Amino acid sequence: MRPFLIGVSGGTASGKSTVCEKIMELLGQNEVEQRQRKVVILSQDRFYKVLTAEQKAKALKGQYNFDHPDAFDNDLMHRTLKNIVEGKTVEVPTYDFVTHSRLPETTVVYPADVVLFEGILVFYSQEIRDMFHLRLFVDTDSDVRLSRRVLRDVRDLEQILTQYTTFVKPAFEEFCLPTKKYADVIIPRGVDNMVAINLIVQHIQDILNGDI
Amino acid sequence: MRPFLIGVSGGTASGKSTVCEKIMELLGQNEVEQRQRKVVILSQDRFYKVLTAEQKAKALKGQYNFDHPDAFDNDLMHRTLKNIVEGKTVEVPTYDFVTHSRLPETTVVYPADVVLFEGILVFYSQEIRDMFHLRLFVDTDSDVRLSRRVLRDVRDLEQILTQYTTFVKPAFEEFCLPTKKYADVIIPRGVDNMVAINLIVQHIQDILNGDI
Amino acid sequence: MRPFLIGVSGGTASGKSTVCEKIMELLGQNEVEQRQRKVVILSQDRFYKVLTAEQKAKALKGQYNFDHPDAFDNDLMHRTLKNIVEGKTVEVPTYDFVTHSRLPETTVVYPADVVLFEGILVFYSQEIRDMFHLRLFVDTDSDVRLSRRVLRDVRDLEQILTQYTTFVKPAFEEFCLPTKKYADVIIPRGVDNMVAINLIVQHIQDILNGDI
Amino acid sequence: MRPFLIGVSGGTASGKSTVCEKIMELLGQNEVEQRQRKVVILSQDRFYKVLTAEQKAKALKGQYNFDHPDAFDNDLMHRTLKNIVEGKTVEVPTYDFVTHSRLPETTVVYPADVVLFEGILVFYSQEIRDMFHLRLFVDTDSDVRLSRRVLRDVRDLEQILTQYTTFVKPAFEEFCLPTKKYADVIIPRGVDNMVAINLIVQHIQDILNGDI
Repeated sequence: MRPFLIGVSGGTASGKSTVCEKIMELLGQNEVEQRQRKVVILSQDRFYKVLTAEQKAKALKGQYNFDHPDAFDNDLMHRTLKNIVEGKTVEVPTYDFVTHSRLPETTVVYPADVVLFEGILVFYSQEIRDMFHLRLFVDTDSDVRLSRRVLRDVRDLEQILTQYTTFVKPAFEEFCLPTKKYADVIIPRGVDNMVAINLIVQHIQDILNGDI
Repeated sequence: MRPFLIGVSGGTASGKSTVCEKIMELLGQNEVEQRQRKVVILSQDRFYKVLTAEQKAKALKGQYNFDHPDAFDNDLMHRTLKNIVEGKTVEVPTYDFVTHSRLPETTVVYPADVVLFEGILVFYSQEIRDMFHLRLFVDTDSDVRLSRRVLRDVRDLEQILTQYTTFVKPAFEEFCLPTKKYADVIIPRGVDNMVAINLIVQHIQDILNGDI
Repeated sequence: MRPFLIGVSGGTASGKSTVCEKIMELLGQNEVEQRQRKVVILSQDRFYKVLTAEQKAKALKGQYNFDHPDAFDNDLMHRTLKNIVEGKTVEVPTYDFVTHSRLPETTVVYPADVVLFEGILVFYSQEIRDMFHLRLFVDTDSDVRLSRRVLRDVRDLEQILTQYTTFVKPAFEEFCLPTKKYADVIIPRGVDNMVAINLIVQHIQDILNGDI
Repeated sequence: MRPFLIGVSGGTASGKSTVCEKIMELLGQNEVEQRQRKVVILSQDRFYKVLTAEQKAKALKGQYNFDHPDAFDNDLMHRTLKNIVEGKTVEVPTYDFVTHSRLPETTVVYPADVVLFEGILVFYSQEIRDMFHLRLFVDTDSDVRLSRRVLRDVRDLEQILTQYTTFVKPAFEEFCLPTKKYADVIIPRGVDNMVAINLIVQHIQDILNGDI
């Protein structure tokens, strides 16, 4: 099928996104302007909702759940994917993590042969789930993920930790972890796993070469 | 590298062996006489030791641990593999599960392009472990495995259960499960996972076609 | 508070019920006619619903889920407990596992000082959950539970296994296991754990002696 | 038996130590000079070895494993306990976490009726293990523990995380977690679990009152 949709899920900082980046790099695709690419990465976090005045006020005081499925603009996500699958050019938002808002300009995604769709909840809903030709889950222990997440989020410590305890952990466990059962292939660790990456890279090259 | 060695581990009745059989079937290799095959399956259980008179007497009374690494003739296993890797013809034993002994005649394995080596402990020792180009682990919950194992072993129930409680479970947990960390790719469920099988089958076909 | 309600949960064959029986035995209460008892055991499985003609027909063909919360007459359970708590005499059904029906005669439970309420789902609903002064969870691995369950259920093997795979396992994981988080005290293994039993038995004796 | 030895284990920041402190507080024992106490807390971390010049140099550069059983002066620990059990006054070291050394002055522990012995590895060796009348394990998820540990250790972030990834996590999993199987009673969460604490506090009061 064209485009071939590969779903990649896992907890935040599992390596789901490092793996996709690594795949693009090894394919040489990251050295090519967006419009000329045959392989594309799509993150679920581009589809976070624009917050209302008061959801925003909850977010500053660390009391808004970004790991609940309702945190995502699912309708937009689904229609975007449904257009990618139909082989069309789509416009895609950019999300500002600091200003919990969606940026003025959109990103243009031209038809690809392969789409890497990554995110914490890309297997949650059956509509999206059934769109994948291959479903990957990057399985990394929570304590390891929290250390990467913590390191990445220092760029306040206490509120990072409080928010993870109250919201991220419970929601990962209720919504994200149960979706592991849909994975075709489980990739442990993340970008460390070069043999796993190469297996997927080789599969993608067969698709691009037309060896299937 | 030639032969390409794929290690497949997991608990007993995980699907590690159903997956290998499925791979051979889809490749068409199971419809070919042993000597003409390019892809071969090798089970670790061909390398169980011949029991002494009294280890045998323990086995009838269900008191012998077949899931401990010492249950395996490791020296023979290692030399056999070391010869397969060197591209040589090897002789391989057949083990009789009922008579806890090794059968009169050996099986001849001719040089293959791909070797699927499956077993509960094929990642336990570093010598063997480092020989694999690809390491797979078929991850299936213990309760599910025990039901398949139980069904397969009825062909006495109470002693099956007692032996699993005393010996199989503890040894799986101490020796086999910790080796999951060496897996490149984790395959959940078993033969149900057609997408996983096909991914590996495609990789093997690239090797046989010389697309790598 | 009088009666003191102790909830004991865990998977089927975890030991939740062996532990309660052991507690009664050590207290000497099992050598006393029902009406004279100060400590009583109440099983959730007395509260299974009477099946309709066609739910019954599903049950014979092994296609009815006895591990779903809807399998239980929750209203009856809740009112019964709400009366026990109010210090009243209650009538309680007996369930026939073979004929998937409720027996002609009820059992009379007279006011107790302590009630041991055991079952797979006694922490599922908040109404019941909040009634417990002490919440125990007997945590035993699924493979171990399945072996006891299998042994107990032979008194057909293949259908036991099929039903456990299709219905018991999924429902234990979705409904029962998540309720572990409500446990005050986790008791590993079951009746093997004499130190745990004795701790609870001593606590119960303090209540009966009026040392609290 | 007098003294009654209660072992409390769990990962670092599990709550094993908050629970003991809470027990002392509720008993009123923390408002009593050391020498007059009937209940005492003993931490395994008082028994860390004095480092050699070069183990110390490894520690500053974050390359020394404080979670390995060899990190502990086991001989001293064992003899100290063996004297406590024999109802004798013992001297006990104080460890300086910053200067990875043992402080000039020792602490005097007078005979107690109850000893709470807490630490990551107090169930590791059978000699010590068999000395406990009651074995508790405070079970708290690694990600939760790491957040408390991280917060407590800021008083450098990157090296805390690197050291936890390289040394703490692997050693917790290899040495500490497997000892959970020896626990009589598992206490989830930590100090949040007031019902669990009170159960143990009541048991201790029965011992002190001579109700057993």
